[PDB]
Amino acid sequence: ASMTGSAKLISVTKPVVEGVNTAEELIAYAARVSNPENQINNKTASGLLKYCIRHKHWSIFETAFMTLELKTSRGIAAQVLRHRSFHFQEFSQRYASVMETPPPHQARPEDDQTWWATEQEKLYAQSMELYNKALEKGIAKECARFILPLSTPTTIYMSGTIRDWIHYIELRTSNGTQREHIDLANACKEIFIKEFPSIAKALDWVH
Amino acid sequence: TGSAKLISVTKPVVEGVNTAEELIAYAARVSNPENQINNKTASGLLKYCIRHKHWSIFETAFMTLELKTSRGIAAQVLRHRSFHFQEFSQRYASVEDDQTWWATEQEKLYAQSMELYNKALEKGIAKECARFILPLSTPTTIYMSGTIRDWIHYIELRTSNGTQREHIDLANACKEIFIKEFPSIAKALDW
Amino acid sequence: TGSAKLISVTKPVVEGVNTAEELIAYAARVSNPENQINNKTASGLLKYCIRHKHWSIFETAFMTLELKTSRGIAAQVLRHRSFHFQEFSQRYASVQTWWATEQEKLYAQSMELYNKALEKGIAKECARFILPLSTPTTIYMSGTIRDWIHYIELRTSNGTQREHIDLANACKEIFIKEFPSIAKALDW
Amino acid sequence: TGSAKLISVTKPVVEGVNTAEELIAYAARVSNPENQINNKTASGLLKYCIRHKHWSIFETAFMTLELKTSRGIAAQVLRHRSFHFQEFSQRYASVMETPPPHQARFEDDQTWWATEQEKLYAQSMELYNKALEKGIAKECARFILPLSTPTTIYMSGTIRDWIHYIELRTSNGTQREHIDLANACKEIFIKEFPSIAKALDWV
Ligand SMILES: Cc1cc2nc3c(=O)[nH]c(=O)nc-3n(C[C@H](O)[C@H](O)[C@H](O)COP(=O)(O)OP(=O)(O)OC[C@H]3O[C@@H](n4cnc5c(N)ncnc54)[C@H](O)[C@@H]3O)c2cc1C
Ligand SMILES: Cc1cc2nc3c(=O)[nH]c(=O)nc-3n(C[C@H](O)[C@H](O)[C@H](O)COP(=O)(O)OP(=O)(O)OC[C@H]3O[C@@H](n4cnc5c(N)ncnc54)[C@H](O)[C@@H]3O)c2cc1C
Ligand SMILES: Cc1cc2nc3c(=O)[nH]c(=O)nc-3n(C[C@H](O)[C@H](O)[C@H](O)COP(=O)(O)OP(=O)(O)OC[C@H]3O[C@@H](n4cnc5c(N)ncnc54)[C@H](O)[C@@H]3O)c2cc1C
Ligand SMILES: Cc1cc2nc3c(=O)[nH]c(=O)nc-3n(C[C@H](O)[C@H](O)[C@H](O)COP(=O)(O)OP(=O)(O)OC[C@H]3O[C@@H](n4cnc5c(N)ncnc54)[C@H](O)[C@@H]3O)c2cc1C
Ligand SMILES: COc1ccc(CC2=C(O)C(=O)c3ccccc3C2=O)cc1
Ligand SMILES: COc1ccc(CC2=C(O)C(=O)c3ccccc3C2=O)cc1
Ligand SMILES: COc1ccc(CC2=C(O)C(=O)c3ccccc3C2=O)cc1
Ligand SMILES: COc1ccc(CC2=C(O)C(=O)c3ccccc3C2=O)cc1
Repeated sequence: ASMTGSAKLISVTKPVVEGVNTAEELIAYAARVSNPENQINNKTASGLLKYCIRHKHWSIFETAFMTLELKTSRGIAAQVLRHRSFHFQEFSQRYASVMETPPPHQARPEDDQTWWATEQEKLYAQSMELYNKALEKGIAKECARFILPLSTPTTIYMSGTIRDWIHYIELRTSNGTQREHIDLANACKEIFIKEFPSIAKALDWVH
Repeated sequence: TGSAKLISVTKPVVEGVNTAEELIAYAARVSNPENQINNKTASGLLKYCIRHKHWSIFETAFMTLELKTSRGIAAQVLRHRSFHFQEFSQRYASVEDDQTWWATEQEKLYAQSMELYNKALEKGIAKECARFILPLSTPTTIYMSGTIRDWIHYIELRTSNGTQREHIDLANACKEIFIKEFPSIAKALDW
Repeated sequence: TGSAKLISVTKPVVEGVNTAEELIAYAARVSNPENQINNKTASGLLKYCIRHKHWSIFETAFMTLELKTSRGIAAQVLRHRSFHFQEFSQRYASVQTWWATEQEKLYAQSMELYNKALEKGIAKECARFILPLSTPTTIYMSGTIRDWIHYIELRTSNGTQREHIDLANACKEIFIKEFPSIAKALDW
Repeated sequence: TGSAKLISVTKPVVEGVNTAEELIAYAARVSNPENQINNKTASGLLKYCIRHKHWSIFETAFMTLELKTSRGIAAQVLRHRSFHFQEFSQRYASVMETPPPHQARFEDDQTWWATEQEKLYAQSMELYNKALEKGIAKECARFILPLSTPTTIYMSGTIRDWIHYIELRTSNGTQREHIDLANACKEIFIKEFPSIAKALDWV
């Protein structure tokens, strides 16, 4: 299997409160402090948080925030951007040029797929050739980028609260979503499981 | 060239108040009845509410505009996270002398990708997979939906100097619609 | 008892599209031309879009409602941050049997002190500080149809405070009148 | 009349990047590698980005603050819709702290107001306490509680959002108890973000 989606942790929330060391301990803390005269406080870390998700007490999961660096394609980025709750950071359209050569994209026919690879590579090299030819002649990076295909490799910072991350990963890992995006979301999920064990457990998410 | 068409706007049902703008003025008056600012003109009130950052009255009205642009300018557009967008389905929908050189070489490249794009479709390749070869300049049409507060700030940002020319043109075509539906706010902002 | 009144809704300007629900239905069909699901009822198509989390169509429409509630219920209401709200200026605008009895006795005394403070020329923003959570409040609640679906679904479900249930139910009725096909796709 | 206390702030993992502010300055530099502006100080780069509306690098950092205020002010604060909030349960929490008297604006008239506030406030407390004793639900018992009732809230938001909240709420005209609260936030903000404070001229 091809890996057409990568993610890396950039930052995550860190509590300054005594005894509470991680963002997930803060989500746990937020829940028990706000609702002290509740029997549900006595439950396990995962169990408490599961109850909150089940009951829609979302705000505790918004006391935490995580930035992940995503490596994907412009055509996929197009979908990612539509997740309005998140905040993003991308390369300057004027002070940054495309380094990586666009890779061939798989289709949804053994000699039909091979053709699609060869033909893409052909067109990509042609766009890349003309991209640098335009740069050499003085054309601004913002004008030159218009010839770059949708397969253009891209790195973006995707920043959002934990609640938002829960729903983005739930959606983008569900049956039917584009593969170059399920790869991305699963790459995100791996980082999430790590940082949030008790949430991963309450949502039933395995490595 | 980049263009915009009005698709929908807020229309109040409170008797006497007909347009979305009238409602914004109404909302600023009814919430502040003992305020001397209610005496002034429609534009006077709103210019005042804008200066003092009373944004909520501008949040009682919403507007959808259809933008005809390119994927590269839309790369910017989609970044104004306060707006709601509606684009076509990825799966169910199909598409001096150096300056002369840049155009000829663009058309040549663009004809090739479009050919291969069509070649891929006839072969049975899914549209979402076929899109991947299309340049950042593939023409796009999107619905941009947001509150009047949001539009004021998008237009103010995207029409300022430094903005990519092709986005300025888009923003200016949004400004013309905004000036038509909200003339008292255009007068208030000096547009 | 909490009530709601429709202030304003989205109205399309495009030919063949007259109501805000038609614009949603329009957007949901124009999205998928090659799609076969495009040949379902107005409500069937929308039921599919809700199911498949194709929310953006429900964000082409926007609605305002005037809520007649209390400050104690507004403390829940104001927490639905996807909504925009408009309230009377804090500066330029002025306001079982044992429980009901002792409550009136306190509330009436609260007004004597409130009215005296304004008679004395105290600023309204200051005179609000003596006011109880029970104090009535008329607010404007504006949000996209997506945000309205989720607020009503949450605030009508068992467990929420009755006073908030009444408020949300009063919002549900307006929604049902403006969006029958969405109300039907949601089984309301 | 209102205090703030830091609860949590974003913590980067990138090498050479140790703080939320350092990450903001980093996000701006990695983003535009072929730009001269990057060779200014952390404060300079950030002043440039603020002035030119490059807001997204300010949306890579997040802060949570516990605010100690009145229900009357909380009501204003809750309107800052880009922020996320965490409050005590309306059901499983009880108001211990007796509401204090608020200062009126337009000594003997001021005294009248404080005395009358203390009277009405205590009266509401005894009735609150008795309704609880009499088995009335904590959510139904809070309706007799006044707008002066002390409240502790978690206010969580991106650094961009905090810049504008501090600026608006410390600006001329703002209600006094709100300025004080906005100032107690300004104090924490400056400590965590000195080069942003420097670019905005906050000290
Ligand atoms: C000169 C420039 C350089 C940029 N460089 C980069 C880059 O290198 N990399 C990158 O990834 N991105 C870059 N961006 C994009 C940028 O940081 C934003 O992400 C983009 O401009 C979207 O803005 P926004 O979040 O303000 O969205 P909007 O949706 O327009 O604003 C969000 C909210 O903020 C409010 N708001 C905005 N201004 C005001 C105001 N004055 N008063 C009150 N409310 C206001 C709006 O009304 C709205 O509710 C750049 C933008 C510009 C203009
Ligand atoms: C199958 C599918 C088909 C699509 N087809 C089209 C098309 O043809 N054209 C088009 O323009 N777009 C399409 N889209 C994009 C879609 O309309 C959304 O706009 C995009 O998915 C962003 O989702 P969102 O706005 O919920 O984003 P997010 O930012 O992920 O979510 C917004 C907010 O909602 C909250 N939230 C989301 N889900 C939940 C939940 N279950 N419970 C509690 N809170 C929640 C989040 O926490 C967040 O604050 C499609 C999407 C899907 C999944
Ligand atoms: C039982 C209960 C107990 C609570 N206890 C506390 C407490 O002790 N302390 C406290 O501070 N707060 C509490 N809250 C409040 C809660 O944490 C939220 O702050 C509040 O209800 C507002 O929710 P929201 O952010 O989902 O707002 P909204 O404005 O309704 O949501 C923001 C966005 O999420 C999207 N969304 C939501 N649900 C869905 C969905 N199902 N599918 C797709 N999109 C969706 C919306 O459409 C909207 O765009 C409680 C809430 C409940 C229901
Ligand atoms: C003088 C005054 C009078 C008011 N009167 C009333 C009244 O009579 N009735 C009533 O109901 N409400 C009133 N309000 C409240 C008001 O209209 C807003 O609802 C409240 O101030 C919250 O602001 P916000 O939506 O900007 O929220 P925020 O969460 O602070 O802002 C939302 C977004 O806008 C962005 N933003 C804001 N300013 C800028 C900027 N300069 N540049 C870039 N981004 C920016 C933020 O960064 C954030 O992402 C008043 C407020 C003031 C200050
Ligand atoms: C003169 O042409 C220009 C001028 C400035 C920019 C600045 C800029 C934006 O405004 C923007 O939204 C953006 C969105 C996503 C990545 C980068 C940028 C980005 O770098 C892009 C083209
Ligand atoms: C087979 O792979 C697929 C499957 C579903 C889709 C559906 C879809 C999304 O999910 C999406 O976010 C999106 C975002 C913006 C425009 C269109 C779409 C869009 O059409 C796209 C490719
Ligand atoms: C039985 O009536 C109830 C039922 C549930 C609640 C739960 C709850 C909300 O729903 C809510 O928005 C809220 C908003 C701000 C603080 C606390 C709460 C909060 O605690 C409060 C009273
Ligand atoms: C000096 O006292 C003041 C001065 C001005 C205001 C203005 C103001 C806000 O700023 C605010 O969020 C607000 C929220 C809800 C209703 C009214 C207001 C409102 O009127 C409030 C108190």
